[PDB]
Amino acid sequence: KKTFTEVQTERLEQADRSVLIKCPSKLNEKKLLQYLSSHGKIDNYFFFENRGIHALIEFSEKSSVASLQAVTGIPKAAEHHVVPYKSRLFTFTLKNPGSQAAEERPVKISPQSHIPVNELIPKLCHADSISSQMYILLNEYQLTEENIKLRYLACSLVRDFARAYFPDSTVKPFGSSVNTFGKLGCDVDMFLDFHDKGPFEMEYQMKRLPSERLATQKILSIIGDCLDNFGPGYSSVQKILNARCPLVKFSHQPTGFQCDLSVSNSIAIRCSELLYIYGCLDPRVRALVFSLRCWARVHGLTNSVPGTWITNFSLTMMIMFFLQKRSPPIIPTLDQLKELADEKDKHVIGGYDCSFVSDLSKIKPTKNTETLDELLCDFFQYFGNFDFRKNSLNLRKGKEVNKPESSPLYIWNPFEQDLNISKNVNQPQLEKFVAMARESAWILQKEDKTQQMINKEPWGLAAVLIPF
Amino acid sequence: RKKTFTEVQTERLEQADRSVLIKCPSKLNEKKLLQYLSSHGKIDNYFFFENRGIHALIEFSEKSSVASLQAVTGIPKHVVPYKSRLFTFTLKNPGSQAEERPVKISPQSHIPVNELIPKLCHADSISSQMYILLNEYQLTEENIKLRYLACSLVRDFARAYFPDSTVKPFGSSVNTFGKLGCDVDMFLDFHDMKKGPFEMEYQMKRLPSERLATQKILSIIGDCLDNFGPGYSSVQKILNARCPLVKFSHQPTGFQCDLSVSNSIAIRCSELLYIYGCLDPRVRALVFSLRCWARVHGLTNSVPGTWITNFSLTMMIMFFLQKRSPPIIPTLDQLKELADEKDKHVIGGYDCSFVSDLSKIKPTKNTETLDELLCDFFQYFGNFDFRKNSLNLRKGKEVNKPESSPLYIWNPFEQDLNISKNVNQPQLEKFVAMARESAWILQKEDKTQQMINKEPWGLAAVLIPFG
Ligand SMILES: Nc1ccn([C@@H]2O[C@H](COP(=O)(O)OP(=O)(O)OP(=O)(O)O)[C@@H](O)[C@H]2O)c(=O)n1
Ligand SMILES: Nc1ccn([C@@H]2O[C@H](COP(=O)(O)OP(=O)(O)OP(=O)(O)O)[C@@H](O)[C@H]2O)c(=O)n1
Ligand SMILES: [Mg+2]
Ligand SMILES: [Mg+2]
Repeated sequence: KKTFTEVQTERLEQADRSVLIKCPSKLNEKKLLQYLSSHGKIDNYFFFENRGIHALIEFSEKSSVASLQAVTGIPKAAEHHVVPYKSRLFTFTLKNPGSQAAEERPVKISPQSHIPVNELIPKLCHADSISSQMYILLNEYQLTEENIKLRYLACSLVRDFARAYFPDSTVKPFGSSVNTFGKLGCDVDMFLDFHDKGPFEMEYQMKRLPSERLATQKILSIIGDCLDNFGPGYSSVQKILNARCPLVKFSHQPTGFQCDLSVSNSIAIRCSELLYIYGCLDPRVRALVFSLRCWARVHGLTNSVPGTWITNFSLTMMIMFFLQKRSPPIIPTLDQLKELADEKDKHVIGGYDCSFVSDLSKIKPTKNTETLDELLCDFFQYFGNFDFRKNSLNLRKGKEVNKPESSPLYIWNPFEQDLNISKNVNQPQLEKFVAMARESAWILQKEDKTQQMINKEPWGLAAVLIPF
Repeated sequence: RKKTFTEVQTERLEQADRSVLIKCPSKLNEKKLLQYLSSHGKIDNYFFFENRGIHALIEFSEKSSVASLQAVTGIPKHVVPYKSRLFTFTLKNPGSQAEERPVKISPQSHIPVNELIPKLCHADSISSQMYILLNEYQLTEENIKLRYLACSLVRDFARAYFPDSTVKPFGSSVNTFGKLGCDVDMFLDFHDMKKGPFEMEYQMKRLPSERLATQKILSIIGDCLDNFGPGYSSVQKILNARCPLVKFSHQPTGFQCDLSVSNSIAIRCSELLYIYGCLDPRVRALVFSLRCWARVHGLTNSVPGTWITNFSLTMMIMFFLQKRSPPIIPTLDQLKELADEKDKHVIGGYDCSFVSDLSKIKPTKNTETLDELLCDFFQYFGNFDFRKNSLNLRKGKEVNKPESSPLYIWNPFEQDLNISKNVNQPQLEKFVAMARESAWILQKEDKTQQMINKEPWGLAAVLIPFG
């Protein structure tokens, strides 16, 4: 019965006691771990390729990090010419390169990126059914245990800067990184949450802060500067402080992730939890999202830069809606969750009741037995013939409703009164989605699967994951 | 039996290390406060001073007493929750007390010049006058403790990002020539069987120079002082100067400060000047009075420019004292010869070695009174040939000028560096004029008759403007 909030805490606690070691060219796995173990017990570890062999070490005790740091030196080779900020990024070399005294064995490399689309298409064609195809993609794309540990670590490193002056700060991931829908190679979205008996009243002297937004801008501005200059391995630091939600984008060389740092927004975190739930409730949920996400990227309906396009988040929200409207529903409405919540799970933010259940056992498993074969096609059919001018998507009620605005695509932000999450989406783009969906359905409906396999040509999911 | 500069520094820092600052209540009971505080630990020293309210410095005998006190201190229930050694004490029930006896206030600034002039006139001889000024101006024990503390706080603050930092004062603050109200010059310095088969080290960015890193470290610390650190204002990032710098005002101790990254050449100066000042009271006496003289006659200025700097002026005075018969202080080379391998320091190519122990130096036989030395100083430099000669403190001799600057003073720890390169002809000439006027007055003045008149005499006669 592991709640999102539970899982997050354990993950953070583990990344908290983890480090990164750039390995020697000729690496002896055993001698390394044997050595390191001297500083403390090791719960987990793995190796990955990134401009050389790096290795993530997760000690059982946080004290092991101090222990290891205690015997780590500053590069005297390059001595006064560096910024002497110490963190958990280490570089190991052999004292005596000519004292190599055991058999060189290779090391297992955990992959941190997924295969390209073109490499995937063949594998999909050799599958049996569509269900299989979708589940292949899912597996080939989803985040690995190692990848996750690596994401949480990246957050943990960024935190360490914040604590300098807000000891109680936390850097926590949200979005795809933690909501079960993360594909390999995605960005790590980080939220900085910073504040959280004599005859005398004795008090610390402490410098006052400005307004929420103005302080936010300054804290991020300074952290940004530190990432850049105390580093190491932070590049393309981009201070985008003036947006609706102040932001620092940056590229982290050691973990390979590009990242987005912003100050805690508890509305966005509740989304990520809600999506965490849905994803956990049924594998069909995840399967669909991943495939339809890929579909969208393939047909240029989505884009890595913001704009008039649909965002994966909105698209994900549309999919959740779709799954709410099954007979019977595959996932419950948000209100159905709110009803099952106890006082423990009561959260009310910015006026609006963002309450819903945390324990998954409280929810009744779905009776629905639809295969993905159907759900994939039905999705295209459903939205292909959806009346976007007359209707909007409400995930609280799980019903089509009247539009409180005159935007082309309106999706009810579930944790705000009166907010369109697809407000950015224009008519031209929406129309292309509908076209692409209607083409996609038509193909799936009127295609000869058995005969396409025989011809070696694409079919099912593959037929809609190639451009038209 | 005296102690090395390096010794004294360490003991001072160690004491400031276990000290805090308490903003006191309006109605303050000295006894109840100390009685209370003593519960957390034994108290070696303490004092009170006025600065936008009554503040108090408490030096515990144990560093553990600071933790003890912090353990019962709350956050003001907004703010940047950086916890340090700045506390604010108030009464639970203000209006049920009555309690306030007065308190003794250690003064952190010296009296103005105009208040000093009378006191100087009522003295007996010039020696006395110079020693009065010295005392009225020099740093008090309390003031010093307060300076070291200021450094200690910045260290703790720096340690937030660089756990292995030290912040150490240099310059007038520690070289024995500090007058009250002067800036605290801080140097940020970084300093810290093998079991395995690996050489393990940190991943850190390679920057082209030491200078470029220095600029970034200070830039970021500066920003933090400004936005996070308590009681830091007027932060001025002056990163591009010869020695990158952050100036800032520390409200609690009242000091304006100057943060820079450790420069070991500047520290050796401070030690050298520490030595000279310690060797003889005449040394200090002279410097303080002539420093004041210069300020009075606008030969020096608080902003940089074509003026002479107190440092250069101090260097000229040291030179003057080297050229006595017999010398009052030894040359720098005379010190270098008395240094052991223990005191060998060689930085940036140049041998900056000299003795640390003062007993190794033979006490000066010279017995000249200040009466003479003050006048002689004006005479000496009044008739000095600045166009043909330069001041070398290593040799203690006038030498040919390696450049064609008007006033050339050999930087003792560098190669071909003029410390008074900034000084132009017009300004130099005004110094010489002022010196020659100053000497003439002292030489041809009727001391006894000026006292009878009530008008100024001796040091006072040269510490009033010539309008
Ligand atoms: N209009 C929006 C957009 C985003 N968010 C929140 O901010 C997060 C960050 O956005 P994004 O990174 O696009 O979400 P991901 O699901 O991480 O998308 P992707 O798979 O493309 O990384 C979202 O997850 C969501 O919780 C929101 O509340 N309202
Ligand atoms: N041309 C110069 C100027 C300054 N310094 C060094 O910078 C240090 C600090 O400079 P400053 O604070 O100006 O010296 P103080 O004697 O502290 O000046 P003041 O009496 O005005 O406080 C000095 O110890 C000196 O070694 C130097 O080496 N060469
Ligand atoms: Mg993202
Ligand atoms: Mg100074």
